[PDB]
Amino acid sequence: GKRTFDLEEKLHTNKYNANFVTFMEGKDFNVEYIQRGGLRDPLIFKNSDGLGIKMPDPDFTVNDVKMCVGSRRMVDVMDVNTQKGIEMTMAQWTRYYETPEEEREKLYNVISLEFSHTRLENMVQRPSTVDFIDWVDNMWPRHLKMQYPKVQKYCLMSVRGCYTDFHVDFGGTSVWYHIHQGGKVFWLIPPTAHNLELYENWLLSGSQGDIFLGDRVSDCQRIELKQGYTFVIPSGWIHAVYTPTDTLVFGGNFLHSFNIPMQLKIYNIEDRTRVPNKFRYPFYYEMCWYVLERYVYCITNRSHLTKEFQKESLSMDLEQVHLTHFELEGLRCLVDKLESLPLHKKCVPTGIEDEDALIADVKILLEELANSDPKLALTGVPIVQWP
Ligand SMILES: [Fe+2]
Repeated sequence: GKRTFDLEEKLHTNKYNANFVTFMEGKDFNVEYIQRGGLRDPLIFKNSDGLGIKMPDPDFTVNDVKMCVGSRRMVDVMDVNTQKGIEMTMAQWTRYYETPEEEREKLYNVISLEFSHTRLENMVQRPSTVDFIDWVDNMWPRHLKMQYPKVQKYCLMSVRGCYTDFHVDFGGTSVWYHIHQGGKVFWLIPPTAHNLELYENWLLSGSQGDIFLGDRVSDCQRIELKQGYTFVIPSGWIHAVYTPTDTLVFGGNFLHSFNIPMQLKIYNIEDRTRVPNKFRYPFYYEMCWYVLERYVYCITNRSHLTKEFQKESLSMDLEQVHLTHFELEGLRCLVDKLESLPLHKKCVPTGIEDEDALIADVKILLEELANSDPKLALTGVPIVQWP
């Protein structure tokens, strides 16, 4: 939007004083933290230290991006004055970023450039903790990485003045954010049963653009991200973003096993809200089956993939257990969800032999481990390791 309500007011009134964001040191961001909290709090690290992140040399610019992914390359740009207008490439767009503000004709924003394809990849690496819990590196069969939700690394490039209205990222994913150059202002809203309600009825009634959802909730936090900060958003959070100055950001969306109920909670919103099967998370329910099969294999040492995939996994490798309540309830959710899908679209992936045997093997594993000691679960390392 930015239509009816004064965004300018929303930016300076000092009233979105909620205290949701937790400030901490990257060293403190280990897997145990996740098992202890379930990545339920948005995090803001000021020093990239301790996070195991790697980013280009600070002077890196927009074209240094468009050189790498090269010009003539089509990019999904959109005029933040309505929607969609992806009629341009890196060539045509770096020629816009450097266009002095006043001359600047339209208002553009590029929030969806996922470069993992391009060389830039081994030039930009996310915090190692995220490499431990990510459902792609650790869940999806390795030899397949389209056929692997290529939605890990992203390059955000915004121009002073753009505003992305309130939304919850796709597939109930979490997201890490590193402002390389510039700054961003966020409006954080918690995925309270109540807020998620208001949020859906808002997506239905039209997202009016006349209502600033931030004012609709009892408490909301407007935070400011500076150059150097790393920002972690947990699944489900409803946020809105505004760019005070031309910025360059590097981040990515991931799924993990400690907040499954919320992730699914969001898919169903995306379902009821008839979201276009375009912006849907790639192979969602298919990733789910691999999740179960990894859990049942890492714990029961009973493989449920096919012989073929089993060989592939073994070849590549050669080149009791106490769960948190988070995973236990989460597994319970994947099981009920998958079981409630009409037979035709249960989206059983390709590497899985018998599905029902799996589900049965999980209902059994979910009852045997029903009593896990929260203390003992805190192993410091995810049980699903070695994709
Ligand atoms: Fe977002």
